[PDB]
Order: sequence, then structure tokens, then C-alpha cells
Amino acid sequence: GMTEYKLVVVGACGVGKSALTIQLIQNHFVDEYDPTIEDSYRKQVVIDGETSLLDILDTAGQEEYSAMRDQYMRTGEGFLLVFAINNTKSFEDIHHYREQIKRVKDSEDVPMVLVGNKSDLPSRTVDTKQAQDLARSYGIPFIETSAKTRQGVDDAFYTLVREIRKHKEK
Ligand SMILES: *CCC(=O)N1CC[C@@H](C2=NC(=O)c3cc(-c4ccc(F)cc4F)ccc3C2)C1
Ligand SMILES: Nc1nc2c(ncn2[C@@H]2O[C@H](COP(=O)(O)OP(=O)(O)O)[C@@H](O)[C@H]2O)c(=O)[nH]1
Ligand SMILES: [Mg+2]
Repeated sequence: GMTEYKLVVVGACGVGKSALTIQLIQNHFVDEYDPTIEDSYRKQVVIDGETSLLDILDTAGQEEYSAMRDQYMRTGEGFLLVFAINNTKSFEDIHHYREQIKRVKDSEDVPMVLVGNKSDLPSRTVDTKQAQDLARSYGIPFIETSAKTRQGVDDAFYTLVREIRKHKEK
């Protein structure tokens, strides 16, 4: 058979939410994608031998409340918390996005994965160990990605699916 998963990608403007999503759905690096476009994208993949349909909300728009976004967030099964390893502000912004997920879900038990994107860049400002400290504090996995090289992209999304499977067993 197959399982559907409703996934959400959150993070600061410019961290690579769209680039990561397009790497999953189309398998290449799209370096210019309208920063204002918020949409959901469907892709059929196979995860641990099971046909898996991923619906992925690629967040954009504004920081303020959007009704359609909120109603999608409320029913999201798993969230990727994306920062860029060369942007300390995007890392500091993770707390903000995680709080909004907990506020909109009725749960302190929401599948999430912390994603350090742009791992290909030499201009790192956030140490892997700092990200590991934070993911540990949340009790969630940390995955390093490059939407440019596709390094870690399947690991980020498939790890989130594995976290949802574990949550559904409870
Ligand atoms: C380049 C522009 C861009 O990508 N952004 C501008 C606003 C930024 C933004 N990112 C988010 O991830 C986000 C998430 C939420 C939200 C809503 C509901 C919920 F349960 C959790 C959330 F994290 C609201 C606003 C934004 C704004 C991205
Ligand atoms: N070098 C590098 N650039 C990236 C990576 N991911 C995204 N980008 C670039 O970072 C910018 C923002 O990407 P985008 O997907 O629009 O970010 P979003 O605002 O979070 O949707 C664009 O110029 C992308 O080309 C990456 O992993 N490595
Ligand atoms: Mg985008």
C-alpha cells in the first residue's frame, strides 16, 4: 500500500525552504524561486520500501497570521525547522517558529527535524555543535543539508517521515 504525509517547511526568508522543497519534488537545485510564493507540493517517493506520498507546504508570505497557512499548519503531521549555516539570525529565529507550531498544534509532541541548510558554503557562522545542542534541547533530530548539492535532502524529509511513523505508533 502507501501512506500520505502532510509536511511543513518553516524558517526565515532566504534559508532555502523553496530550494529544499524543489530538490525533493524535482531532484535539482533551483537557485531563483519567487521568495513570495507559498504553496503545497506533492511528490510520490519510496521510504524504507513503502510508497510514500509527501504533501509539503513551502512557507513564505509574511510573519503575520495567514488563515490558509494556519489551517494547513494545524493539520501538519511534521515540520522541518530550517536555518542557514551562514546566517546566525536564521538560527536564532528557530525558537520563534517552533513556539508558533506548539501554539497552533494542541501538543508539545509534534514531529520536527532541525535542518541546517547551505552546508556547501565556506562562510559558516553556526557551528554544527550549536545546532546539535538546540535539537537535543527540543528532543528532535538534526540534519545538515545542501539544497545546492542535494547533500542530506532525502535524509531531512525521510527522517521527518520516520519521526511521524514513531509518533503515530503512540
Ligand atoms: C523570503 C520570505 C520568506 O521565506 N519568509 C518571510 C516570512 C517567513 C516565515 N517563515 C515561516 O516559517 C513562518 C511560519 C509561520 C507559522 C505559522 C503557523 C504555525 F503553526 C507555525 C509557524 F511556524 C508563520 C509565519 C512564517 C513566516 C518566511
Ligand atoms: N549555496 C547554497 N545556496 C542555497 C542553498 N539553498 C538555497 N540557496 C540559495 O539561497 C537563496 C534563498 O533560497 P530560497 O529557496 O528562495 O529560500 P526561501 O526563502 O527559504 O524559500 C537563493 O539564492 C538560493 O539559490 C544551499 O543549500 N546552498
Ligand atoms: Mg521560498
